[PDB]
Formats: sequence, C-alpha cells, structure tokens
Amino acid sequence: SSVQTAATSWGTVPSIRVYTANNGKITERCWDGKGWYTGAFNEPGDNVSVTSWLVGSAIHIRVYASTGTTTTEWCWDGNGWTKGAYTATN
Amino acid sequence: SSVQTAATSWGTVPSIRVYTANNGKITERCWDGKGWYTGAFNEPGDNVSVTSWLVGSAIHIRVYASTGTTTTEWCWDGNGWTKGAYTATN
Amino acid sequence: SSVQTAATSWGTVPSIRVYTANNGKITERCWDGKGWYTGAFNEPGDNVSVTSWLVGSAIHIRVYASTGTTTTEWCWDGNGWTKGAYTATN
Ligand SMILES: OC[C@@]1(O)OC[C@@H](O)[C@@H](O)[C@@H]1O
Ligand SMILES: OC[C@@]1(O)OC[C@@H](O)[C@@H](O)[C@@H]1O
Ligand SMILES: OC[C@@]1(O)OC[C@@H](O)[C@@H](O)[C@@H]1O
Ligand SMILES: OC[C@@]1(O)OC[C@@H](O)[C@@H](O)[C@@H]1O
Ligand SMILES: OC[C@@]1(O)OC[C@@H](O)[C@@H](O)[C@@H]1O
Ligand SMILES: OC[C@@]1(O)OC[C@@H](O)[C@@H](O)[C@@H]1O
Repeated sequence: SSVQTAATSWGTVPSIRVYTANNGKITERCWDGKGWYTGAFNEPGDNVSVTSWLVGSAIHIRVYASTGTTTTEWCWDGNGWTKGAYTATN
Repeated sequence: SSVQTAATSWGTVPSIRVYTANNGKITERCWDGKGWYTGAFNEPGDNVSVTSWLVGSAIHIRVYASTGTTTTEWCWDGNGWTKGAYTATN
Repeated sequence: SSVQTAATSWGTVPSIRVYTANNGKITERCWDGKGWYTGAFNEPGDNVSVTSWLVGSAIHIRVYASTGTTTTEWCWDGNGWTKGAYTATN
C-alpha cells in the first residue's frame, strides 16, 4: 500500500531523476542542482525501474514501466520520450 | 510478503551498498572488498530505492524511503546521513 | 499483481540488462546494441535488485534475489553466474 520508487543520477553536481509508481501512474521528479521540479515523464504503470548512461555530456535514460506482466520501455535521448524496442514474454 | 531490496556500487574493487525494506524498516549492508557488514543507515520505510555518484574518490549516496505516499530522501556525503530536500506530491 | 523489474547498463552503446521477477522466478533480458535477447540468468525470487561496475572493459554484475526474508546474491564476472557471499539477518 506504499508507492514504489526508482532513481538514477549522472555527473558530479549531480543530476538526479526519481520515478514514483502510485496507483498505476508513474511520474518523475528532477534535480539539476538548484531545486526539485516535475519532469516530462508521465506514463501508466504499477512498477518502475530505471537506468541511465552518459555519452560525453549527453544523458540517455531508460525507464521500464510494468502493468501486469507487460513491461514498456521509455527512452530519453535528449529530445523527448519515445517508446523503446524492449520486449519480454512474461 | 517478501523483503524488497535496492543496490548501488562504486569504484572497481568495488564498494557495494544493499538496502532492504522489511516490515516497514530499511537497513543497509555494506561491502568494501573484505566482507559484508552492517551500515549506519536504519530508517522507516516500506519501499526503498538508491542512487550514488563519485566526485573524485568521494561517494555521495541518496536513498529514497517511502511509507504510504510519503517519500523521504536520505543523503550520505562522507560524514553522516542527513535528510534531503526531495519532495513529491503523491 | 504486476511483475517487478530492475535494470542496469554500462558503456556508451550501451549494454543493458533488465531483470523481471514474475510469479517467484527472475529472468533476464539483454541488449548489446542490436536487439533484445534472453540472458543466462534464471533463478527463483519474488523481488530483484541489481548493480554493476566496469573494470576496464570487463563488466561485473550483482543481482540480489529475495524470497521471503532470504536474499541470495548472484555474481557475473565474465565467465558464468556464481553465488555470492552476501548475507543479511532479516
Ligand atoms: O530537464 C528536465 C528533463 O528534460 O530532463 C530529462 C528527462 O528527465 C525529462 O523527462 C525532464 O523533463
Ligand atoms: O530507441 C532507443 C533504443 O534503441 O535504445 C537501446 C534500447 O533501449 C532499445 O530498446 C531502444 O529502442
Ligand atoms: O563504511 C560504512 C559506511 O560509512 O559507508 C557509507 C554509508 O553506506 C554508511 O551508512 C556506512 O555506515
Ligand atoms: O542535501 C544534499 C542535497 O542538496 O543533495 C542534492 C539533492 O539530493 C538534494 O535533495 C539534497 O538535499
Ligand atoms: O551476453 C549475454 C550475457 O552473457 O551477458 C552477461 C550476463 O548478463 C549473462 O547472463 C548473459 O547471458
Ligand atoms: O564472489 C564475488 C564477490 O566476492 O564479489 C564481491 C561481493 O559481491 C561478494 O559478496 C561476492 O562474493
């Protein structure tokens, strides 16, 4: 009966992203060094995980949002969220 | 009815931290290359996530502990755990 | 009643590993830059977390699989999964 979170970070300041699954919806809070704010990610899901990697100074984020046995991958690559190629046969 | 864990690591040896939420309490186990031991983190929460980053050789850890819809951020920056500025309106 | 995932990544292409706990079993999907495929990890568990680190170009993965209050660590160090030394007194 609690929310469920996932977190990732990059750099040294750092930048942080925290995803919260709450009543079937996943939202995103962001830190870039000067206060928390609400990010552009808002998608359905009961469970969330995240990973990210830098290429130079460019961040790439992958969020795995699951409802039932269906996991949807969401991708941030500098210019908006897009649905990723991830599949699994759960 | 199972415990729930979160893990982070840094360096090459490496150092590892594993957080376990169990019956509303989050505790920490630590690896620095020569055996597992119990860490200083002990806080209430039904759900845990973690991220960390290095600045040179200095580790910074953020633990997100949630009870109900309330997420509390805990910060390690070399000299003790402190409550962080994270908020969310869940 | 949803599956539960954990994710890690390394490099710049990148490589990604996504672990899914589903009905007491944890399986692994892999991305190395040219399509998702099923990995060698298949172990019992209701809950999963993961962390990984590079040593040069060599990846090291630690997966924490929990059933009830018992967490088992699984280790990938380039040549097969092995059970790790992790213990906790949950
Ligand atoms: O600057 C904030 C932002 O653009 O950062 C990258 C992603 O986390 C986005 O969802 C988010 O809105
Ligand atoms: O679209 C970006 C993408 O190719 O990045 C690597 C993996 O995350 C893929 O599933 C994903 O589709
Ligand atoms: O050396 C152990 C320790 O100081 O490492 C940093 C943090 O994980 C602390 O909670 C922990 O007690
Ligand atoms: O106190 C340390 C701090 O500033 O570090 C960056 C973010 O984790 C903040 O929420 C946090 O308060
Ligand atoms: O190339 C795939 C593979 O060998 O990568 C490392 C680990 O993720 C293994 O479980 C997996 O089968
Ligand atoms: O076997 C590899 C190992 O030594 O790596 C570091 C830690 O993950 C240990 O628990 C583990 O046993």
